[PDB]
Amino acid sequence: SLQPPPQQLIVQNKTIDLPAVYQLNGGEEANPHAVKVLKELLGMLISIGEKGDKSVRKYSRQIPDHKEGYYLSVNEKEIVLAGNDERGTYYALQTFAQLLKDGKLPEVEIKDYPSVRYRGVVEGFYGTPWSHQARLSQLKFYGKNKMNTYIYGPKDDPYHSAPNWRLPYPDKEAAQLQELVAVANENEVDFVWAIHPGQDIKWNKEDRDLLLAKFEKMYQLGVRSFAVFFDNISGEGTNPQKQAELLNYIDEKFAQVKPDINQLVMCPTEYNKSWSNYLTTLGDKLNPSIQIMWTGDRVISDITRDGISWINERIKRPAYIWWNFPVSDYVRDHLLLGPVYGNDTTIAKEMSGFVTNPMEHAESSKIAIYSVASYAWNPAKYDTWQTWKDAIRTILPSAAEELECFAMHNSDLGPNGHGYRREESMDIQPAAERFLKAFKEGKNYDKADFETLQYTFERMKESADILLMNTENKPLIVEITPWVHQFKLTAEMGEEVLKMVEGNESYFLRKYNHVKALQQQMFYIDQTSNQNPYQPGVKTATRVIKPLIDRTFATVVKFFNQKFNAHLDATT
Ligand SMILES: [Ca+2]
Repeated sequence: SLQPPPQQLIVQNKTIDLPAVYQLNGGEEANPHAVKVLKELLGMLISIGEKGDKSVRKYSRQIPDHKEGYYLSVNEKEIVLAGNDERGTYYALQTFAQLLKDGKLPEVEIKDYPSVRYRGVVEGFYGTPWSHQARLSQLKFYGKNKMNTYIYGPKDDPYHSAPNWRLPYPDKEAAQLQELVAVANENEVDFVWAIHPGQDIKWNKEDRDLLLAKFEKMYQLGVRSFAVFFDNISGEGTNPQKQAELLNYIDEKFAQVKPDINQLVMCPTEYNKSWSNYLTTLGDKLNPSIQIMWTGDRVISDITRDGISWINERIKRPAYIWWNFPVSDYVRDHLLLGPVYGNDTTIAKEMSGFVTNPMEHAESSKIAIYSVASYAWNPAKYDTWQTWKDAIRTILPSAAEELECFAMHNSDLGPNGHGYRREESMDIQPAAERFLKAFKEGKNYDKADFETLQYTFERMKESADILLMNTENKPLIVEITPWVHQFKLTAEMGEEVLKMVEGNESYFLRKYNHVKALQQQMFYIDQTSNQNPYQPGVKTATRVIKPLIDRTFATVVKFFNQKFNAHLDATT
């Protein structure tokens, strides 16, 4: 099982023992980073290098003729880790490290190349920006998962947006960005520095030269990939040709002069189909090498063939997709740990790049980031649920099943203004529906469904109490602790309701008081944890579990009220 799935893979159904002694060749001309990654994993011959080096002269024919492609041959004879370019060798080494298990290697032959040219993440979400260490871990994760594009565009940074983009970075923040670029180059990831100079910027001669000066400064810091954002810029510079001429100018002056500029991206004022003459002029009057960002048919929507062919006509170039998942700046009381799906699996040629907008929690976003890194590399072989489970195991192997059980019930976004929903709590939904139908009409409940609900609530309690004390991935646990508390409380309330449907009178009253106390606990967590201006509080399992619990509670409470002339408060 390899991730992301390679294009062509041949397995010989036989294993090869570890070479205790080896004679590696080509280390002086291959990628030094891949050389270090290889030596950290360490007679038998091992050849490694980019196409054209003497070490891989024998295997230049088998190299895929695509950027970031590689050829990896492990057999009884020797080992070949050849790459189409310097980044392809690093990706080959990542796949090779995936192949190694307990010092044994399968006899395989792999030819690989990315399906989408640019793949990665953009840190454009509203809310608390990531820490420096979190960004370093994210860069290393991207490098391990064959992602190449990280767009540094945090909304709460004054030096890349209005009005301080003209200012140089302070020496300390400049050193921080320098170490970011250093780690990115160490793991072969394009640090795309974003800038958004809008705010009603009527064009002139000063501001453009200040843009060029800031670009030269960031180049002095080591940045080699840049992007200009007009994302709903309220500027009167929503004029199409003004933006087109500005981007053409910065390409004509800064890109052609500088030797190793990699990416040049721009985001139009209209980045979705619902917010629309503008994109046509943009695509006609822009340089061919510059990319144009896009988010889909809506502000937060999936990518369909009719949703991409409709735009690729206007911009006259392959789109640079910007998916808004699992970003939760519009519903941050919920967790979005559901699987990545909905995008068509056969539109790789219709887009230049695919970048995801993640949550304010990085380790929690790693699930969808892993899924996108697999899908953006090979949409034809993108297994949705298997990749989701593989991401869960990769992030927390010690508690893979527990994190799986938790994420299964934290997927839906709940009601919101964008109308974006996610499927959640599916495997138990038929049991919940059958049980609520059996008790809503006063009939007899199915026993198998009762045992299933017991098992689910017990497993929720177990998974919550296991996740609370995990230390293998501490940042993740620190991110999801309040939601795990609410999850455990929901499991306990459901367990007590399941004991309430099997009644004497005093036992029922005790369980009723217990359920009320648990609702108070939930309100306390809602009013204390995750306090933000827009969507404060903590919510979990709101798709199936919470409605089922509330409805069963109300049903049994009304039955008791009409059976004993009581007037219990069934409000939740
Ligand atoms: Ca070389």
